[PDB]
Amino acid sequence: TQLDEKQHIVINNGAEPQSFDPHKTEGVPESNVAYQLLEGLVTSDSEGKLQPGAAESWENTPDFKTWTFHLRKDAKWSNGDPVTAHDFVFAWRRLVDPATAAPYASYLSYLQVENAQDIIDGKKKPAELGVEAKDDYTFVVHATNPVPYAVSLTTHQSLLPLPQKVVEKLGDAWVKKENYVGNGAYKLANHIINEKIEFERNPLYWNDKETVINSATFLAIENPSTDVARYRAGDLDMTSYGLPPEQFAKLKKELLGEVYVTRTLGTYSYELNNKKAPFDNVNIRKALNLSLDRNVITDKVLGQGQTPTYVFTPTYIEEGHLIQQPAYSKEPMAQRNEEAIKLLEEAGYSKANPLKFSILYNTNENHKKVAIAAASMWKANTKGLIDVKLENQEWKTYIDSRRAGRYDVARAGWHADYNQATTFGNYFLSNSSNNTAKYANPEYDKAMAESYAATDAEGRAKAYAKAEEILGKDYGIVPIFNYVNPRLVKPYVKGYSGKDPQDHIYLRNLYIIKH
Repeated sequence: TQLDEKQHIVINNGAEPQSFDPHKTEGVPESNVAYQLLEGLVTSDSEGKLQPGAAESWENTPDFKTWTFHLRKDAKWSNGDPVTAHDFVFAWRRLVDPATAAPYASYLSYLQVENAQDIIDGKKKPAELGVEAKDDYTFVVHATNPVPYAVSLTTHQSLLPLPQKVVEKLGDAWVKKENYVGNGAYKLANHIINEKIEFERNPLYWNDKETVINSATFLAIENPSTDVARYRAGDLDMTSYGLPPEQFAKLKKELLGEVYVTRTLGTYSYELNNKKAPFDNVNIRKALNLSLDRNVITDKVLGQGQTPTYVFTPTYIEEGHLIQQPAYSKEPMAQRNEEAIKLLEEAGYSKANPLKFSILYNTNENHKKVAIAAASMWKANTKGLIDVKLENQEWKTYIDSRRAGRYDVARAGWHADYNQATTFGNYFLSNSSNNTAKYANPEYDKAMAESYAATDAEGRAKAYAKAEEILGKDYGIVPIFNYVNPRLVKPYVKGYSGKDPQDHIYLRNLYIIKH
């Protein structure tokens, strides 16, 4: 039973992306697009395992501080310019240049690249970053501490190279469909805002000979019910990674074989704005954590396999085993609620004068459902001391508000950028460009800093447990659950495994079968 003649595929990408410039974004819809059009030093297969990308080989010194990548001598951007180490140097410098204002600027600081933090903090020029083109096809990364998991970091959207010649000549107009040049398996055929992105084969991709899918469309359907309806109508082949909890038990039995649920390294949270009154009060942040019943959300609201959590890092992640769930999470709800009430009353709330705020979330009926549940539990568990409004915003507008800090409480999902605990731990550093909570605690920073010169797993895992303990005591955010990624995938679509813990979809890993 063979390959189809056609090889077209339609996939829900869930929202209109903020941008196709991998230095201007931090979201999953954006990265999904970037990963089709560009390819970093290394990439991954259907199960998250690492394989050669722009680098055909690489090595490290025994101290894990020097990483040397050998680029393909004949590889070309999609316009035919050579892909060189200079492109990687150019791009990684741009990531950290403060003038670029990248949300992921801090990513190279996570990798411990020499001078990355100082460049971000404005103390050194971008050109002083500890990466170099030793020649045109040798890119070398120099780190100040050992980073044995460094190769796996290089897969991230923020470390994608850019076509220097083009970006320098065209400025940020480079991102327009008419000018976009890239080195991934696909190239932009069309972009209609709030409707579709169309991809076509990049025949100058080094590995075009292995790409099967010829064209693809990304839809931007925000609501999972609409997603499922289109799928059933046969107008899309894979949903995005949310499904209606109402239809879910049915879909599983009726579309047996088509329902995938990947266990992913992700945490769903309500992020509290730690520098806006009244969430700058730890007592109030503690009350909210105490009075929210996680099992209500994972069991009655969703019921898809999501598991309740009271910490940020998924504990099943590599080197997360020592992370402990906090003690309040084991007390009866009635005792937790009594304590919450006490705290809110001590802070001057009553039924007549309750704690009023809004939950900001991106338009999406599953998030709305969780927001209603949370608002509901918060009013009732505190006997009227909390009163929550809901503020849905479009994806781009929601991302913009979180980043500008124009919010009280915001829905937040963090998905691992690499399968090692620090991809979470690093989020909450005072100076992390990713930290839209504005959580800042010198002792957290110190705990994470001292993980970075531990020379075995155990030592690192202890630091992460301490960091997670400090963030927990500060009640910096409201963690809720660890993700499963429920998706519907047509039976004629192959190459999607359901075993990738970052649940990436690379069009080059798929193919359509006949019969």
